[PDB]
Amino acid sequence: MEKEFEQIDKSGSWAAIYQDIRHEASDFPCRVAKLPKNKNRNRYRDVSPFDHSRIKLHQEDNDYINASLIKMEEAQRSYILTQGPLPNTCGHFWEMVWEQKSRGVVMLNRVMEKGSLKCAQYWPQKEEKEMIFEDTNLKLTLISEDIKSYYTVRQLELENLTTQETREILHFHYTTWPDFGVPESPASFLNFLFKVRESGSLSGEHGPVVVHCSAGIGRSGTFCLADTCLLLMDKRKDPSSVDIKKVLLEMRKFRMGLIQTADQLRFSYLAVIEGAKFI
Ligand SMILES: [Cl-]
Ligand SMILES: [Cl-]
Ligand SMILES: [Cl-]
Ligand SMILES: [Cl-]
Repeated sequence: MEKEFEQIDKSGSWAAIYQDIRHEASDFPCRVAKLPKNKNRNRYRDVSPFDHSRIKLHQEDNDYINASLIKMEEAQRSYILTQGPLPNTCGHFWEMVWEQKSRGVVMLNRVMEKGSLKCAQYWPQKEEKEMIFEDTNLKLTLISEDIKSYYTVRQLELENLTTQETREILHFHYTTWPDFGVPESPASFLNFLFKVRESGSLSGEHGPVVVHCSAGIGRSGTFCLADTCLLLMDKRKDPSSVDIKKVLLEMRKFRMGLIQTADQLRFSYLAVIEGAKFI
């Protein structure tokens, strides 16, 4: 892989490899996402979950949320990739976390970037100002947060107000992705991924981790792609048999558009190459 990377870099053919992925990517129907009644549940009209892999909400109301289950069979990991919640879908977002039994939420954007809103403020910033989602009957309380220079980990308490059951949700927030482009070095991003892993949030004991950025396909795709490739490299007898392009095309059977630019593709390669050396 590190030779294929150096050759793609020497040849300058990241854009070509990336356009090949786009051309080969699966196309499945997104009928439900495009229903008129779901217009205000989609942050971007061009980014929709496929019907076959969308997450369905369970309460007696519209079951639609812009979220997809990515189930990587060989790597034996699942992820939920979703858009940054909208002001009217934060209750649905936490309903999904509850119903899918997720332990961790991975956020790869700041709520505002370059002075534009990428995502609703869907968790409480102050302990004493908890959030109640009256539509889905959930309460969300900030218990503590561990703010580091490049990411923050928050301990949130999510309470189902119907049953009074509570769960601890870990919010892993990568706060330093650049305004433009991708990180120059994958070190921070890998350290962040390894902290999510260390938490147990990605274990099969829990529901799938919920990963989002603004549309839930670009930075989020890099996170899940890197994580899955690194899993495959540990499992296979020949770890250089792991073909990142093939893994990405497999992930794109579950959600469209994962990895949004040739720079993100190169970054994913770089993260996998560097992450494998660490492990
Ligand atoms: Cl933020
Ligand atoms: Cl792991
Ligand atoms: Cl492969
Ligand atoms: Cl695309």
